[PDB]
Amino acid sequence: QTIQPGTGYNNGYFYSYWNDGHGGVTYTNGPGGQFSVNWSNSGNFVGGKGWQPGTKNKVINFSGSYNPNGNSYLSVYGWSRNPLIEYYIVENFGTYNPSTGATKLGEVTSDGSVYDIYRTQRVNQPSIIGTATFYQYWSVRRNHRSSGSVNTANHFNAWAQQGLTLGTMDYQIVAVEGYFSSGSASITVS
Repeated sequence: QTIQPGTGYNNGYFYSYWNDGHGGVTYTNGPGGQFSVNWSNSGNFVGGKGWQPGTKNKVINFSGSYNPNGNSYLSVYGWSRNPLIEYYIVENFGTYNPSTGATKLGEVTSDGSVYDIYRTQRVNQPSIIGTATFYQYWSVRRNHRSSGSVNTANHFNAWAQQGLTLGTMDYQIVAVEGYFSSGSASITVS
């Protein structure tokens, strides 16, 4: 069903929906691991389905339609504790590459494409544990797609070889993030 920002379990999958309060976004929990997002002249928002907690070797499958009309990303998104890390495995994006201004650490080949690895530090920003300072890890896919399989282990191993030491995995979802744009998406996670 269409819901206001929140988290929980729907049809077997953990979901998380958040928005800055700007308005213009509609999130709907669908059957199985499906969710739909329709936005128009939105603010910043993040919504998706997955697991709570996630694992370090989960192979995530996603399929559906992703039609951004501006700044938006489609990716495997999650958090880690001890160390506190916010991560993104970007599969597709709109008009803005989220790695812009980040520091490139290397590259990794996974699931039919090379990904560029980056890292950034967020100081005194909100997190799953409150206002904190943490690193943000990125894996940006060169060949964009809206359907496929993501072997998370390949990314975590690549990040580890670069100095990342993931600790306790918190939530892990396939999410659509929008940033003051418009668009629509219907993704099914499994």
